[PDB]
Amino acid sequence: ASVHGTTYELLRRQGIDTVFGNPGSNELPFLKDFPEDFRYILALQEACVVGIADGYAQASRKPAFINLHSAAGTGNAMGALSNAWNSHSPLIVTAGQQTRAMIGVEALLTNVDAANLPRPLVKWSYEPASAAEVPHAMSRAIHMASMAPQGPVYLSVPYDDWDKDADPQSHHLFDRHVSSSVRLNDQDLDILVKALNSASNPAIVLGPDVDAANANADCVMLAERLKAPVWVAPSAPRCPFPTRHPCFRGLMPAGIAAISQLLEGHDVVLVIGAPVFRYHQYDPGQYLKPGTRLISVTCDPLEAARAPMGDAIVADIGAMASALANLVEESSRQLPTAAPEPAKVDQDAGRLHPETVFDTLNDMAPENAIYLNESTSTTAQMWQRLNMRNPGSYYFCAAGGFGFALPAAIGVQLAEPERQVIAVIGDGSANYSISALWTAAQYNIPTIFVIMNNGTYGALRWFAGVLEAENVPGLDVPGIDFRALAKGYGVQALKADNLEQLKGSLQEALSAKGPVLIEVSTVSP
Amino acid sequence: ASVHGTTYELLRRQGIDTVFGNPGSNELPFLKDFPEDFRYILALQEACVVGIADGYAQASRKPAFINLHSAAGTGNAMGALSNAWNSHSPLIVTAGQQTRAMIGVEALLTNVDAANLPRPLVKWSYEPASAAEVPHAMSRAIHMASMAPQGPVYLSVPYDDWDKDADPQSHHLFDRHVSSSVRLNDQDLDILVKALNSASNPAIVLGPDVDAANANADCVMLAERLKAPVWVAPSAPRCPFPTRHPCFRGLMPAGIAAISQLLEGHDVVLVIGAPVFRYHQYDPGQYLKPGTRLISVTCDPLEAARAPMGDAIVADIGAMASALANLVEESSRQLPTAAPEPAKVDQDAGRLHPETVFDTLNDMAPENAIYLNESTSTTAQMWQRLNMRNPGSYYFCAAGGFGFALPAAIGVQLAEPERQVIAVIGDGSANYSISALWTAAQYNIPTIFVIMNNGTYGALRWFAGVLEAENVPGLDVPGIDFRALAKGYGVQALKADNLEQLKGSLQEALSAKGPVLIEVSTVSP
Amino acid sequence: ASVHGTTYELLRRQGIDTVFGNPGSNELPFLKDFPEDFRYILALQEACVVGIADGYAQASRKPAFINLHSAAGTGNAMGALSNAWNSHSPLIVTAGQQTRAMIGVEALLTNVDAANLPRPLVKWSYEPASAAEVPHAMSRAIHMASMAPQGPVYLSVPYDDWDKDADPQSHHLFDRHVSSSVRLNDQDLDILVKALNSASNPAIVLGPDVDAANANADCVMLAERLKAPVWVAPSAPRCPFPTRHPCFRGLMPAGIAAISQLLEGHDVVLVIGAPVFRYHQYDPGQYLKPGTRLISVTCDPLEAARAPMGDAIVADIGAMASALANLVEESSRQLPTAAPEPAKVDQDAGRLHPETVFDTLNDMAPENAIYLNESTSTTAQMWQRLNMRNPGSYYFCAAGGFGFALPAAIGVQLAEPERQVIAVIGDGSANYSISALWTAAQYNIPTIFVIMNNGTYGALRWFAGVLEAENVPGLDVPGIDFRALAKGYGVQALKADNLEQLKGSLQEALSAKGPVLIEVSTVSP
Ligand SMILES: Cc1ncc(Cn2c(C)c(CCOP(=O)(O)OP(=O)(O)O)sc2=O)c(N)n1
Ligand SMILES: Cc1ncc(Cn2c(C)c(CCOP(=O)(O)OP(=O)(O)O)sc2=O)c(N)n1
Ligand SMILES: Cc1ncc(Cn2c(C)c(CCOP(=O)(O)OP(=O)(O)O)sc2=O)c(N)n1
Ligand SMILES: [Ca+2]
Ligand SMILES: [Ca+2]
Ligand SMILES: [Ca+2]
Ligand SMILES: [Ca+2]
Ligand SMILES: [Ca+2]
Ligand SMILES: [Ca+2]
Ligand code: NA
Ligand code: NA
Repeated sequence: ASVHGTTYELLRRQGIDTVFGNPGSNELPFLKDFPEDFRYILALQEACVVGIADGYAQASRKPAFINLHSAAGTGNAMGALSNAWNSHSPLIVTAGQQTRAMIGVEALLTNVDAANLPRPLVKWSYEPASAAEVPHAMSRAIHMASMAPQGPVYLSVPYDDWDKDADPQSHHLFDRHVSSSVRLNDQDLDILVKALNSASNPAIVLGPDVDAANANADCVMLAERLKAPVWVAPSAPRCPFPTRHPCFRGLMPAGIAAISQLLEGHDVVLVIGAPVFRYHQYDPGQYLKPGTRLISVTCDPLEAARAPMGDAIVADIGAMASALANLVEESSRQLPTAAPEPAKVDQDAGRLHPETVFDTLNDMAPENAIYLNESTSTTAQMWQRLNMRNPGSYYFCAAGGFGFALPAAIGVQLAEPERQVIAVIGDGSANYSISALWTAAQYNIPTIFVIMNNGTYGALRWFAGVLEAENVPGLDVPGIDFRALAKGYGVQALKADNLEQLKGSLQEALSAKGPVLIEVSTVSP
Repeated sequence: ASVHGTTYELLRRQGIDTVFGNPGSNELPFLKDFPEDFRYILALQEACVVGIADGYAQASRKPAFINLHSAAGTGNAMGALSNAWNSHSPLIVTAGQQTRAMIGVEALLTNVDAANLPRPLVKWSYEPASAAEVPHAMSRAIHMASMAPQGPVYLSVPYDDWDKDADPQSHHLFDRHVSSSVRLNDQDLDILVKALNSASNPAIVLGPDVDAANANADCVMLAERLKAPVWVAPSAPRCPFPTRHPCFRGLMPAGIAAISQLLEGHDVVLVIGAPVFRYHQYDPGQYLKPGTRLISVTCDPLEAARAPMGDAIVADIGAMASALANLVEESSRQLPTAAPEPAKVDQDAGRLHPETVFDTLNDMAPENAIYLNESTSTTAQMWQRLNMRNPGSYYFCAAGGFGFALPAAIGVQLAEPERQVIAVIGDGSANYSISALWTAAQYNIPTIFVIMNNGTYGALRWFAGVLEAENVPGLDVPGIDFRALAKGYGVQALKADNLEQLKGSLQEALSAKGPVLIEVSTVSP
Repeated sequence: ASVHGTTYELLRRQGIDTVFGNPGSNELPFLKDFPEDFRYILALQEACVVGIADGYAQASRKPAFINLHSAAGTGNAMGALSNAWNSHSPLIVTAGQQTRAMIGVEALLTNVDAANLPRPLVKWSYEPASAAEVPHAMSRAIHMASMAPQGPVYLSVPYDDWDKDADPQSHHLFDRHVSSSVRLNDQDLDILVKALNSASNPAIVLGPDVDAANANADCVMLAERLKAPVWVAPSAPRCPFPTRHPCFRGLMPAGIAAISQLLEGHDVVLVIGAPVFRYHQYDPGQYLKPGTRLISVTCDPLEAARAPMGDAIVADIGAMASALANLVEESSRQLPTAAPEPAKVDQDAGRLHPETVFDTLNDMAPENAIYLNESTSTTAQMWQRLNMRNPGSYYFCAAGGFGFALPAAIGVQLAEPERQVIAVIGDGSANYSISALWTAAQYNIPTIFVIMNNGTYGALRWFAGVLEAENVPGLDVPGIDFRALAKGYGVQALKADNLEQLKGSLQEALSAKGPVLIEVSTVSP
């Protein structure tokens, strides 16, 4: 067998059947004779390729396979990899290298010192020392991406390797099973359970690795047993809990003092599947108030090490959530009361308040919709106003890097063809990965894109207000016609300048048979 | 003084007056109180920011200053940095970091292990250990970018540093002059000169560092004195010689065997300002044929080290070209004869041959036009058909990474407001950095963008033919309306489906007062 | 030809004829069939291997070739590489890697991520992608080490590569000449010369790259023409000037304020071949006083970039010193007066003051002796008391890393067989690389080792005094019998407990036919 044939066999035997890519010449020897049972999903720029693959991996809860062109293609994807690192996304990033015979001279398209390029944003990065090593290196990539804590990995392959003879002993790679589905030992788990059972006023905080593990339902049972309020850890990349369940208390503010004040009076705070904590703003004060202790369950040693407070347990989130939910006592405390409905904000016949937009989306979207957020000045309102009952219903760029939601929404929609995906993206954010729209058109992936257009980088104008910072340049983005951009890439486009038009546009979009972009005129901050 | 005030003083004292950026919160403390004497040029995605700055630096022959947002913003620019590395572009890339007090916890927007992120594509990469060090670190960045061999550098700055007190001793940084304008010692230079004077059939090969040094005219005098043919080194990022001068012989093929065959019978080949050589295709054979020896003058130790043949001298290209041109004897050999005019290719009233496009551009454009190339299936024809008399008239992505020409053409046009810039970009390539169009519209930078639209990644379809590679996915890019994309970003748009329409569109574009995009329907390969 | 044969041919054609090594199994395929015209110099630990090679390279002014065993052997040498980086030592460090077929599985002795191991202490670090690339990679290593600024480089070679067929085109590597012997262009050089000619009270500061370039005599002529005092830049790794010449003013103190005070009243300070400056102690104040400006000539862009003050010129030190010395006017100012003789310190019949030791060495050693210093509490006295008339007469660990002088003194003695080498090493320092003594014995390299034994880490006890730091552990090193260690490794050993015994021991040592160690009982601080 060739390296080519052996590698595609390994991929299929490990469950991979789709290549997300933007091709180049170093990749043609890999892509030729592309197997009939594989899909190729083309995107026009590599941030888009990786964002699509990332949404696909996160929603499918399985690794996604990417093929990029040498250093420049890898480099174009490096912002996308920063988000994938923070979301623990299992991405296998392959890039084509020059033929081994011209690497030395640094021919055009040589990826110099290739493994260092995507560092520090990958779990593992490698270029094999010979063609026959390529299948083994691919095996390592697959498992490194897939083992907890999941994350992106990088493999560079000289283009001449694919046609070489494979090692016959590579067949031992095909069916390897590797598990990190582990939980705390019985003795220590019993100690934890008894601490939870004994708490007088426990609280639970959940992060994105709960949703990645599909541990959401177990966390609902855990919260119901403990009679405990549930918050989402700050800067949330995913939604780990039904947002209308009576225990739900919303998104935590991303500040040190704000969080300790919120947790005051809770004697034990159990954090599951989150860093402790992904703060953002400067908000100095106590990490925890006297009387509160914290216990973190994380899949990631790096999270456990850097927490400034609390105990930690490094284990699989699915296995730990299941065990805890089934072992704790049913507390005789009263179940927490559901949060009240959000108020309706006054809305005239002009530009839309974001609150109006989210209320209308919640009114009209299916109960199994999936939302993406890249409209950060409106995040709080979004979290208050969308009833997200099911797992896998929310994605936000985990490293704060824009250009995620537009392509990721296409990958999520590909992963979940029966769940309507609705990406809510600011006018500023929409530009970073605008060319991803073309992939939705070409493959008829029916994502809905809602562009919140207020002409400015509103979150930055707001932060400049906070700093009392005058004379900051570069905060306004006038003069973008998003309907024309959508037309450019073959996506049906609608505009909503008022509420009547928003309702009508959403009705059409929800009925449409392909992707749709709606440009919404929103109020300026 | 504050670190902020001291740093802007250093920048202005070192000749920097423009910031190319896409802002974020870690950057607001740097950007506030933005000085009245500085410009800020906003672009909507960081590959665009860096491409604009790169074109500006290359055309201006001076460093350009960039400000990006943390890891994700840096990462989005990493493909652009791969080109900047290969073109020796003097780019000072700054990125904002989290406040020092939350770096440890890895708050959102912390750039983890920041200096390793842009490696291996930068000459120097650093994060200072204290606020008061920032001006000194900035000084190091400026000089590292600017010293030969020029190249991109990276500086990460925690946002809390800017308001801190500066060291009063930082004033010694402001007026430092650093020179690398050096040439070979007299004794060895005399040996070189006598070898050139004694050659029976010398040839000259020029690379991009000639154009960067504005050594073009000196190289013309050198070639005239030696009576020597002049070629451009392969994979050319710049044009180092007048393309209708009698000594000019064109772009070298990017192959080992092809180059040695071309140089056969030349006893001494003098290469100036190029790697030896930036080959591309696989074309094995002799590096040089018997009877040819090679001497390379390069500004870059890395180029001198990796050449597989020849002697080398590591020195400034401007200083060496001037010295050689003024020291060599006037040979009594006959001056080389100019290459013949290109033939006119037959053209019907339908889709345009690329040869027709280039001939029409050459017929209509001003003699001081500046061209950019990101239409690689047509590169040979472009080099044959455009008379480029002046320095700074041609740019092509130096690492082969697409997404360069569209933004770079805007930066070049900003650098050279009296020279009409015309970017010739394939339909595939146009997408990578499409959002850069917005910057041309907003600042009214009157670049002309000629989109060569044949619906496919033509160079890859061609290479797949060469490999006899069947069943390669992802090679076609149908369904993009470039006029609508231009309208999306506020740029006047025209279409040319035939020659009559091409002439009319170019006439309008050349008369226009702002940027113009022309979508040309070109023949499919 | 094989890769083995081609590589040894390249080495010999490039002037390399000696391998400094400590062997292992990954190296046996390289070392077998060792060529008859090469020497192998064995040392027992890799810090010793590299230190010997470093002294050899520095004294010979040419690259030295090293062969180490995989990661552990490389790692053992990493402190030695820190000194080599700071001294600009041209060292070609090769390390054997596992066979390509087991690199993937990470067999024992695989050097994982090999090129990153010696970073950041090497100029270039690489592992080739195929066996046939090895000669080209070796060529790159040779030139990268040898081009200005010189420094250590690293090449990892899988052991199976050596027996493979070489590329016949590798012959073009054998005779490549690469020059960085460059100086400032005429116009700017004339500006510099006129600034020196116009100075009212110039000063000159010289660093180690002067001695590396053998620019010492040119700097003497320059100083005589300018009538200028000459100092050695702080933390000096080499001696760049005759220490009894009338212009000589000694070693600068390694402090910011101390240096600006020393330079006060000098209008132009010309620094040649040094960083600006290798300060050490904390001594805050002005970098320069009003009225002093600084001009630096350096071979190293990194030095030019980081200087906190002054102009800089990046060029070859040999070429620049020669040009300046021959172009400046003869000033009509009076030549500086020689420094006075050092005083004799009172010495009783007991333990030796260091001043007594240095005076006795100066009284007894040949005029062409070469000294090494790893007795840092006595550095000032050493520099005052040894008349060093000739180039190449002094070495001190350039990064402050102990374990340099003992092995380096053996390499220097190998490089300079007719110049008696005398290493003056503290009792603490002597231990770091003690096993290097064996190489002197085995190869009968007749270095003299003078161990200054006061039982303590005296410089640290002193610095703890400065900090008023109480209760510092680990500062005393009692209970070492250096005569027994010398006997252990086959080196003749003598003891000197008083001056009579010091004179007698030096008389014997200077007459001896092999290496000699003298343990001197020195006064405790
Ligand atoms: C890749 C990238 N570049 C820049 C930013 C910085 N950034 C930017 C540019 C913001 C403004 C986004 O504007 P928008 O129109 O998308 O949304 P709002 O108006 O709701 O802020 S908020 C913020 O952090 C970023 N997060 N990611
Ligand atoms: C960033 C990036 N990604 C992918 C490629 C690979 N690439 C691609 C995608 C080519 C096709 C370009 O198509 P085009 O329409 O711009 O021009 P042609 O039709 O003339 O080939 S040629 C080539 O090397 C690249 N060079 N740079
Ligand atoms: C490799 C290494 N480790 C530790 C040190 C630290 N060090 C040490 C250990 C000193 C004491 C040296 O003692 P000595 O006996 O050699 O000389 P003195 O008594 O003259 O200080 S001074 C100093 O910087 C060092 N420079 N290099
Ligand atoms: Ca409602
Ligand atoms: Ca906005
Ligand atoms: Ca014509
Ligand atoms: Ca095309
Ligand atoms: Ca004396
Ligand atoms: Ca001591
Ligand atoms: Na990197
Ligand atoms: Na290292």
